[PDB]
Amino acid sequence: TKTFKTLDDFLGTHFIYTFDNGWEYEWYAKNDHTVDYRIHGGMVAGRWVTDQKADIVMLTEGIYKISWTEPTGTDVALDFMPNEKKLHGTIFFPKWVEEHPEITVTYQNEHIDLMEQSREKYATYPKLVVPEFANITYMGDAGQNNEDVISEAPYKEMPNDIRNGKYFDQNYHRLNK
Amino acid sequence: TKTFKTLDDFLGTHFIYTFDNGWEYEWYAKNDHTVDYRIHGGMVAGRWVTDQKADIVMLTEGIYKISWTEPTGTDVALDFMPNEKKLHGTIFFPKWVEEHPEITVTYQNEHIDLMEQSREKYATYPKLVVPEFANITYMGDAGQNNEDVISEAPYKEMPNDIRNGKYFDQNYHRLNK
Repeated sequence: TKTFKTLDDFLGTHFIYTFDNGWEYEWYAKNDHTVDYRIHGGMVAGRWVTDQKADIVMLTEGIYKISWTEPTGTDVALDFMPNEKKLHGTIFFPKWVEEHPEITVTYQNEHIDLMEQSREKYATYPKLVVPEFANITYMGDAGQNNEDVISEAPYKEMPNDIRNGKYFDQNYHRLNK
Repeated sequence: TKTFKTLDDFLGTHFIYTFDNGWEYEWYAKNDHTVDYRIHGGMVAGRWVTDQKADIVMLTEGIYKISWTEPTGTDVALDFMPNEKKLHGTIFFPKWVEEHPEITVTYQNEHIDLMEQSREKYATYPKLVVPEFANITYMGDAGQNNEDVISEAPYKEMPNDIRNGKYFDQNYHRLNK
């Protein structure tokens, strides 16, 4: 297992992680300012997002912090500690996302206007704040700017397919896309 | 100087820090779920807050993450790296706080209703997201649950008074309060 020391070590890494409640999330550091993600379990299982702009920094050797805000109004602060196979995420959900999470369950890129309309129409407060650790179960070196990594909706056995080496080819690409 | 290793090492620490723009912020880990803070420069110079409830965790040895949301609607994710005298903060401001920051410039504890009224009345989007590093210029061991640490509005030379040993007595209390 490789040791993460620099920002470059972190960028291009594709993660799957599990929270204490069993929910499985998936996230990819596509480049130094862009993230893709995909949700496999829980409140927003089925949601996936590409080309989300984010602030990505190294806090200190091997520790990385990512900050972004969403078309839905959700704020996210993620901290990766990959050398310890640990993540800490804080999600600040607007009230409406807690009330109607299914609205956000889609390929967001095709429904940006709907997210923006919803965040103005429905309630923002009180926010649901979710600060939780997760255990990282998969770390793949996808390289940077790999558009295949998160390129379709999640399906039931997808995380297993990824971990078992059945999803990506030798170059971290999809044979059929 | 002391090395921070545990959550207990961190709790009770009183910090002053400076951003690249020269703005000076002050923050106190009062206990494992409560923070006080005070703003000396910039946008909201003059703002101070006590008894803000927050999530406080140790990410890994000597690295601490604090998450909270405010009566104004602002979301905050702070990461302290005290062994390196470094901090990284992400503040997610609602649009209205960017537009009318002076509304938040007060002792917030006496004006909670006003903050809540404002966050519903004015615009939330687009958010102003401010992710930046700061240099820590002061770390004091105040102990936990010390109500003297942040107990008045900021004044011009206050950070200097604190750093110069002119503000607190030998027990980290105010002689006159």
